[PDB]
Amino acid sequence: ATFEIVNRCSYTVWAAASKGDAALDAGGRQLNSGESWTINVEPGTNGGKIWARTDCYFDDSGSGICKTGDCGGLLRCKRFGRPPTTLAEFSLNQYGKDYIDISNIKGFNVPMNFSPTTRGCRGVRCAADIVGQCPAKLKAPGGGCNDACTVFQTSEYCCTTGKCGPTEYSRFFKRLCPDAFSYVLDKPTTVTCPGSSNYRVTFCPTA
Ligand SMILES: O=C1O[C@H]([C@@H](O)CO)C(O)=C1O
Ligand SMILES: O=C1O[C@H]([C@@H](O)CO)C(O)=C1O
Ligand SMILES: O=C1O[C@H]([C@@H](O)CO)C(O)=C1O
Ligand SMILES: O=C1O[C@H]([C@@H](O)CO)C(O)=C1O
Ligand SMILES: O=C1O[C@H]([C@@H](O)CO)C(O)=C1O
Ligand code: NA
Ligand code: NA
Ligand code: NA
Ligand code: NA
Ligand code: NA
Ligand code: NA
Ligand code: NA
Ligand code: NA
Repeated sequence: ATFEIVNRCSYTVWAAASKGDAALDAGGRQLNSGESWTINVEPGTNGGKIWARTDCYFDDSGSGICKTGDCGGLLRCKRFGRPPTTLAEFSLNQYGKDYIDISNIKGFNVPMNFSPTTRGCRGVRCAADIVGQCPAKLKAPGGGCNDACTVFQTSEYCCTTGKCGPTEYSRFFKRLCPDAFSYVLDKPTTVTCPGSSNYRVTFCPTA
């Protein structure tokens, strides 16, 4: 599957793509404002994520740090990124269908649109100004708006028992972005697409 990753932000981002225990395609790349990076994701990839990272520094070996979404210090990510991260999530070729969503379960750093470029389903979007509106106790100094699980590490926020409800904090993310997961047991906002669809992830879509 083809994913075109487009940075419409005014600022540089470092895109990342992983399934948790491996890179997808090269795993990461710099995108200056306006740049597009096209990757290939293997069919059948389960549990893939794409995200942006902000305020990164890398040396010539591709090691360094980002203020949001750092993945073990690597330019090419192999693992998931440090919150806060707005997440484009996908599982491809699962019994004939693809499943896409946007999540704020790991917080929010950059606004996002995640849409198919082929026919048969609709896209999803979280483009509200979550960072500017973020509750004081969730604000990350690095940039971004942390989820409550990251901040407080409770069973209720992290839904560790598989028993949890919405919270004051999850409802904030839900109010600003109804079409994204706000907590682990949120009513799903997953979209079912035809198997082997292709996609575009746009950072800062309203920019
Ligand atoms: O880091 C980058 O890589 C590409 C190009 O320079 C070679 O792939 C690009 O446009 C970036 O900002
Ligand atoms: O116009 C500009 O381009 C770069 C950056 O935004 C590219 O992403 C920068 O720092 C500017 O002031
Ligand atoms: O893969 C996972 O992603 C979400 C969350 O961590 C980010 O949305 C979750 O609950 C998983 O088990
Ligand atoms: O495995 C996942 O779990 C959550 C959600 O679907 C249920 O918590 C999510 O965002 C994932 O990628
Ligand atoms: O039937 C198919 O659709 C996709 C692609 O063509 C996008 O539509 C693909 O890889 C197929 O085999
Ligand atoms: Na891949
Ligand atoms: Na295939
Ligand atoms: Na992101
Ligand atoms: Na990183
Ligand atoms: Na507030
Ligand atoms: Na199909
Ligand atoms: Na298909
Ligand atoms: Na936007």
